[PDB]
Amino acid sequence: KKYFMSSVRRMPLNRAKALCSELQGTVATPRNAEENRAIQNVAKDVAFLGITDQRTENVFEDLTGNRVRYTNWNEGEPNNVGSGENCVVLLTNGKWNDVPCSDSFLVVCEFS
Amino acid sequence: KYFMSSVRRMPLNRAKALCSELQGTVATPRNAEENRAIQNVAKDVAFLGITDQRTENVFEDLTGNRVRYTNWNEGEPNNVGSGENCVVLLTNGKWNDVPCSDSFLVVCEFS
Ligand SMILES: OC[C@H]1O[C@@H](O)[C@H](O)[C@@H](O)[C@H]1O
Ligand SMILES: OC[C@H]1O[C@@H](O)[C@H](O)[C@@H](O)[C@H]1O
Ligand SMILES: [Ca+2]
Ligand SMILES: [Ca+2]
Ligand SMILES: [Ca+2]
Ligand SMILES: [Ca+2]
Ligand SMILES: [Cl-]
Repeated sequence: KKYFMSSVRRMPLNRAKALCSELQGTVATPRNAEENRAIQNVAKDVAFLGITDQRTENVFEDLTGNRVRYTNWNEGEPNNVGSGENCVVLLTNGKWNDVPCSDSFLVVCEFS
Repeated sequence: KYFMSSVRRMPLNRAKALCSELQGTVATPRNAEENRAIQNVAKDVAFLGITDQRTENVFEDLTGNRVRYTNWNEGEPNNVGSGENCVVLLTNGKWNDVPCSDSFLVVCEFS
C-alpha cells in the first residue's frame, strides 16, 4: 500500500521533491478520496502535493509528467493568480489550491 | 514499522535530521527479522539508530533505551582509533561500531 509522511519544515516545491527523493519516495499524489483523506490525516497544515501544470497551463500532471484524473479543488480553484500558480497544496479542509511553486509549505511524501 | 534508505551518505547528525524531518527515526532493529528488512532496503553500509555516546560500551537507541538484540560482526564492537560511538549495518547484515563523524547511508524507520 502507499504510506504517507509529513515534513516538519516548510519549503518550496523543488526542495520538497528533493526531500522525498532522498528517501526514494515522491511528493504525495492522491489518486482518489481515500488517499486524499489519508494525506489529510498526516498533514497538520497546508502541504504540497506532487501535481503541477508547469508544462501546459490548466493541464495538471503528477511530478512524472503523467496527467492526473482525480482532483479535489477548493471552490474557485484553480485560479492561477498573479504571475502564476503552477503547484498544488492540500488545504486543511482537504480541498486543493493552486499556488506558486516558489512559495513554502509543508510537504507530504509518499512511499510504497 | 516501515524502513526507507537514503541514496546519499552523511554523518550521523545529518542522518538523524533527515529521518526526523519526516517524523521518523534512524532504524533500530529489535530482532533478526527487522535486521534483515533493514539490510535489504540498504544497498550499502548504513547507520542504525544506536550509539554508546552517553556511556562507553553501553549501546542504546536514539531515545536512550538500552538495546537488547545485537548483531555485532566478529571483533566488534571495538571502539578503535580515538573512538567509535555510532553503529552501521554492514552488507552482510552484521554490525560495526564507527565514528559518528564518518559518512554512510541512512535507513529511517517509521510506524
Ligand atoms: O495569496 C492568497 C491567495 O492564494 C491563491 O492561491 C488563492 O487562490 C486565493 O484565494 C488566495 O488565497
Ligand atoms: O577504519 C577501519 C576499521 O573500522 C573499524 O570500525 C573496524 O572495527 C575495523 O575492523 C576496521 O574495519
Ligand atoms: Ca497554473
Ligand atoms: Ca489559487
Ligand atoms: Ca564507543
Ligand atoms: Ca569498529
Ligand atoms: Cl564516535
